[PDB]
Amino acid sequence: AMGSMERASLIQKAKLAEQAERYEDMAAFMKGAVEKGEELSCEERNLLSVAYKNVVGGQRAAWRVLSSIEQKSNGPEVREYREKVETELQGVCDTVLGLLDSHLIKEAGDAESRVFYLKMKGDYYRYLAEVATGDDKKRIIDSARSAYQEAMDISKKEMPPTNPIRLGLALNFSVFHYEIANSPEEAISLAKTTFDEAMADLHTLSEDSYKDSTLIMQLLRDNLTLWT
Amino acid sequence: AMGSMERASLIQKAKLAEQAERYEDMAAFMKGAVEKGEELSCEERNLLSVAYKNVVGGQRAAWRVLSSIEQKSNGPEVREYREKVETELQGVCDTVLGLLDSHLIKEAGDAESRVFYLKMKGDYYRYLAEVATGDDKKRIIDSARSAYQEAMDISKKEMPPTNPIRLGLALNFSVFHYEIANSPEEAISLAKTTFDEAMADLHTLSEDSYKDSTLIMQLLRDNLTLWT
Ligand SMILES: O=C(COc1ccccc1P(=O)(O)O)NC1CCCC1
Ligand SMILES: O=C(COc1ccccc1P(=O)(O)O)NC1CCCC1
Ligand SMILES: [Cl-]
Ligand SMILES: [Cl-]
Ligand SMILES: [Cl-]
Ligand SMILES: [Cl-]
Ligand SMILES: [Mg+2]
Ligand SMILES: [Mg+2]
Ligand SMILES: [Mg+2]
Ligand SMILES: [Mg+2]
Ligand SMILES: [Mg+2]
Ligand SMILES: [Mg+2]
Repeated sequence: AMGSMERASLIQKAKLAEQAERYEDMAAFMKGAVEKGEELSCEERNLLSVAYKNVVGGQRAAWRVLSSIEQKSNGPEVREYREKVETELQGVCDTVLGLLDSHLIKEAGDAESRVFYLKMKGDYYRYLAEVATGDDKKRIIDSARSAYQEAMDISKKEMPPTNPIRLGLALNFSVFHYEIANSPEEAISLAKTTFDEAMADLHTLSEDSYKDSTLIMQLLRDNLTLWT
Repeated sequence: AMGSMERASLIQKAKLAEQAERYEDMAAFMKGAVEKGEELSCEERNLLSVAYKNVVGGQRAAWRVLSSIEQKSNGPEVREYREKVETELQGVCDTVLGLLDSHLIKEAGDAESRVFYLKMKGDYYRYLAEVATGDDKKRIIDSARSAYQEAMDISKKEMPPTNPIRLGLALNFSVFHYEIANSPEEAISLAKTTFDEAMADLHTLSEDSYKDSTLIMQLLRDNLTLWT
């Protein structure tokens, strides 16, 4: 439905939708921009991520409310409406994963783009895993694992320990270990080593870069405090 | 799309969508319930109102952001995206007005239902008026006026001065006068007389009714403080 709109106009409208807190519109404009086929700049990658994290964040918060109500109840209505929300959440994750596979990851050659998109791949498989059951579910968990692992391998080779994309990746992979993979010790180890290696590299930063890095380090510390 | 779902299941799902903060779903379930053709109870009227006030409230807040950006700018993108949001807001107002006209108002014989639906009619024409221009716009303003006036006439004959529906009607009609009809003195007069007549009737109330009435009287007082 965005095929007839100029790429620059889709980007400009995504930014207006962000100001208006219209995140579903923002996601649809950024999906349109990706579908133009050109690589995304740093700023555009951030627009894409913000738009979908807000859309899926609303769906996840709703699904958690409904799942809690369903668990306490255990007619068909609660299950049906939790399934409705679940299906819509899955469809949003599948859309994001399709954009990453067609063809954002394969054209991303710089570390900062490749790590960003592989982190997104891990996050959206993780959202799929939160609602998955059984052993359809093992393969989804392993997909999230695999994407985070490839992102971490590149990040450790190509980026300084304070780079905010590297930090947010390690933060989200630590959440994956703690919440999805039932590996709280791996979560804690990863958040601690990430925090300590970043601390040791802060001295290399400008005031503004120091502010960006320490903000994410505080999120690692907030987790370690919840987890220990 | 809700034609195949039982009325009671639509009501139960509206309440679940409210807990999940899923207001578009809540509105669609309550539209489905109205379209079953049976009158709505007090609780169901409140579900219908909450659902649409939240949906349209999001659209109005967005439209105001975009309109402000558009005014400061004065390419086509800001106008186009403000028009998109405006059209969707109009469609939601038209849907609510259609439910009221087909056939909620005509079957509402008790004062509490009739006043509730005529207040809603005033509110949704008022939302249409906020975005309207010119003299297509005069007839919309007069439609909001007419609906509020009929509701006020019934409320004053049939309900005590502290009834919360009567109070919320007078509150919203005072907002109409101040914001839409360029009649700040009529706004202030109405909010003051409404406040003073309610104060004099508080002594007749239970503790719980007193809490419900004074909450809305505080909204009248907050307006009078903004306006004087
Ligand atoms: O409260 C949180 C905190 O989640 C995170 C904290 C640190 C890194 C990543 C997450 P994510 O699970 O991706 O939102 N997330 C809520 C957002 C919607 C449902 C869960
Ligand atoms: O800030 C308000 C206060 O509005 C009212 C105050 C008292 C009575 C009725 C209203 P309404 O204009 O119906 O939201 N409304 C914002 C909700 C979305 C855009 C405007
Ligand atoms: Cl459902
Ligand atoms: Cl490449
Ligand atoms: Cl548009
Ligand atoms: Cl009647
Ligand atoms: Mg072009
Ligand atoms: Mg399912
Ligand atoms: Mg490339
Ligand atoms: Mg039936
Ligand atoms: Mg228009
Ligand atoms: Mg009747």
